[PDB]
Amino acid sequence: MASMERFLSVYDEVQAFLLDQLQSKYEIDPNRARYLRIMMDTTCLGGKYFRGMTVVNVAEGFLAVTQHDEATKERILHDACVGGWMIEFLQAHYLVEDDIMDGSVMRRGKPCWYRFPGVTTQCAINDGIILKSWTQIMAWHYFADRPFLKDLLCLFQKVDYATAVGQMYDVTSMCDSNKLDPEVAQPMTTDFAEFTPAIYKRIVKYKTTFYTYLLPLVMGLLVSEAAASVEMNLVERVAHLIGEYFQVQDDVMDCFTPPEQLGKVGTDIEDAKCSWLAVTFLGKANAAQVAEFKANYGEKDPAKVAVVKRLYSKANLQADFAAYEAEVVREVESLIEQLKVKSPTFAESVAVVWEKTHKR
Amino acid sequence: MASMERFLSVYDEVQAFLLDQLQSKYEIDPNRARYLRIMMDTTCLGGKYFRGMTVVNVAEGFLAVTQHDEATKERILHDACVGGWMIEFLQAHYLVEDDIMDGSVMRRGKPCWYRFPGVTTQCAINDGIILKSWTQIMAWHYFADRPFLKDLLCLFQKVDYATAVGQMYDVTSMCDSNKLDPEVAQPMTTDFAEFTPAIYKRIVKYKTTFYTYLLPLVMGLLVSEAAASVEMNLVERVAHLIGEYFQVQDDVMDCFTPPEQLGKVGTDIEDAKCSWLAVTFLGKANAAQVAEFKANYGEKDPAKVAVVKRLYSKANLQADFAAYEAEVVREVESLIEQLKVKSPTFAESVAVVWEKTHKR
Ligand SMILES: NC(=O)c1ccc(NC(=O)[C@@H]2CCCO2)cc1
Ligand SMILES: NC(=O)c1ccc(NC(=O)[C@@H]2CCCO2)cc1
Ligand SMILES: NC(=O)c1ccc(NC(=O)[C@@H]2CCCO2)cc1
Ligand SMILES: NC(=O)c1ccc(NC(=O)[C@@H]2CCCO2)cc1
Ligand SMILES: [Zn+2]
Ligand SMILES: [Zn+2]
Repeated sequence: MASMERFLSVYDEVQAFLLDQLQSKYEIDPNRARYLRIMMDTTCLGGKYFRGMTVVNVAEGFLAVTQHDEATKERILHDACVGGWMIEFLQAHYLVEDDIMDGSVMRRGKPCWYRFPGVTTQCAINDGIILKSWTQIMAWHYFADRPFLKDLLCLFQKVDYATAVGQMYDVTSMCDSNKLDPEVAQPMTTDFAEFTPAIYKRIVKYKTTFYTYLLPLVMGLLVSEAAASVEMNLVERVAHLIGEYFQVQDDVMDCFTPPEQLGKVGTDIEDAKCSWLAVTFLGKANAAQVAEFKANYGEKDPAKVAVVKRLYSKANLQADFAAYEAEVVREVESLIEQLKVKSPTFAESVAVVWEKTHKR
Repeated sequence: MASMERFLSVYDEVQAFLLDQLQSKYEIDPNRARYLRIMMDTTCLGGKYFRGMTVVNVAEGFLAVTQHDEATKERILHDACVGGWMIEFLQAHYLVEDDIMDGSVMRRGKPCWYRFPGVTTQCAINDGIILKSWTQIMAWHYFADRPFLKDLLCLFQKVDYATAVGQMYDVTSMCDSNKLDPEVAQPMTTDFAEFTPAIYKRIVKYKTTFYTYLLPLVMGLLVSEAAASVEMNLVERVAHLIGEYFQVQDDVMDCFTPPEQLGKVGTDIEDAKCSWLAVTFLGKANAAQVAEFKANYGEKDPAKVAVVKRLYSKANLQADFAAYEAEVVREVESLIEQLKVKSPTFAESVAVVWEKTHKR
């Protein structure tokens, strides 16, 4: 039994639990059960499952070094799978709602869930709500008698909140802070003064890193009852750093990876996003180049999108990416070394996370 | 110190806690804090606060009969206020998202939050997410060391999920069940076969009654450590029944209360909602009347809305409302009598809830 095979098997089991519960306790009818099954599948499956499988991988590294009865090892792996699904369903929730919020068209060779003919925004907003409620139902059912229930729910809660805060930072990142005002329609910045490395960092740290790196790592510790094998400030530092590095590749790919090759036509430029490319370009451009950027950024007009795309090529942003990458490698290695002091095993799992981020 | 005065004072305190936490732990800037303060105010204030004040009222009925130190009485009232705010913020969350989902224009003498100029749907979806995350932050902070933390979070979780399920039942109530299919755009029913008292009941029970009646009642018990003063199956039965009766008045008002007098132009007819009026009309109409209903319902065309409005008047729906009301009075009195066996005090609080629903 490979890890992935176990993880996918547990999806069937959770799906059955949730659907059967809807029938026995929520008076659901079969057609609505079927609608929700389809919703779940469509939104929760696809890709590599780095997030969920990280929880499994962390727990398996502790299983290798820790004495347990076989039935305990099974229970720990089952808990890691359920906790990894809780993170995948949280990712579903985000994606569903973010797609609606941003007017996205495609995700994973498919219409964004809201664009399905028999879905609509009216239903999809609520479907995304359901996705996140399911995470809670899973935790309370599978982890009812577990000693880590409280800590897990508290952590999940804090990660979710960070993530929502991050979405707000992301969707407001093209406005001037001093002009945010519910009463006044928001103009795009003209100075780009808030396109800085520190503001960019704040966006990415909240929007992505808590749920993509910190949560899978700490959930793997909690289901292993191993949170005292580690210095949590180290776990936070390394998660946030790897997560930022991940998002700097994403930002670079939103612009430069061909559309079918990426699965979604990129719109960061036309959305005036505070991307790594824009911030880094503004960090090195001359006066005439800054003025040229201001004249073209944040416009749906493809010819102006192409101008921004050109200034990024003239500016040799690959040099800055390589230099950033080399610093993140130093720093991530340093963190891993510090994590070995208390736990070689957990340090190794972090090393695997990093390899999966970097080499990919 | 009146109860309402205490309840409103605690809003200031929670608001300060949440905003200060955003600054000290989430790197928020002042303008974004201000945006979120405004959001909170706009979405969480207004009206009578029946839901939040029910928690306070239930706890005050137990305080009257239970021996405690003064500092305990204060702590219990403070917990009841915080728990009542958790319910008001859950109501905020619903309203924000439901308004977006349904394309509503007005709420409480104001544009629906999403329609504010500097809000937009792109931000308001996430703002509604934040509203519900705040409920959790409040519980974990104010109730950290409380014996009822677990039970409260579990109850809140189950109520939230019921409510989301209910929204799905509501938004799909004009489709035929056998034709729900994410792949196929959903036609309005032509037979109206699912406009029955039992299907109507299922909608209202999930969509409204768990969060509006069951949650405030059980939260008042939990913060009072009094959940063994009561037979919970009775609390459920009475909550669901009063809640349904509430929603049958709402349904009647969506059609018949003038727009400024109601605060929002009603659209149940044009939305083809499974309302009490439609179900009850179909329950007594003759053949020609049913055919006339089918020809006019669920159309934005005001002249057809007026036809439906006319058939409802010809059909003397007030007779059915009075008869329904008289049965609910019997049944609610019966429940209250049964609740007195274990708790006169809690039975009285239920009697007040009922008076506030019925007489109003
Ligand atoms: N077409 C869609 O609306 C849609 C496609 C994919 C996702 N999610 C994912 O890609 C990751 C992988 C599993 C968890 O979320 C969500 C929605
Ligand atoms: N790094 C940045 O995000 C940033 C820094 C400076 C500028 N603009 C200028 O350097 C000139 C001087 C006045 C007008 O534009 C814009 C952005
Ligand atoms: N204009 C709006 O968008 C808006 C107005 C009112 C509400 N909420 C309420 O009326 C109840 C009362 C407090 C909790 O929810 C939400 C939004
Ligand atoms: N109570 C209902 O919701 C309901 C029951 C019956 C009908 N239609 C009919 O009675 C005739 C007989 C065949 C065509 O229409 C519609 C609705
Ligand atoms: Zn987005
Ligand atoms: Zn609605």
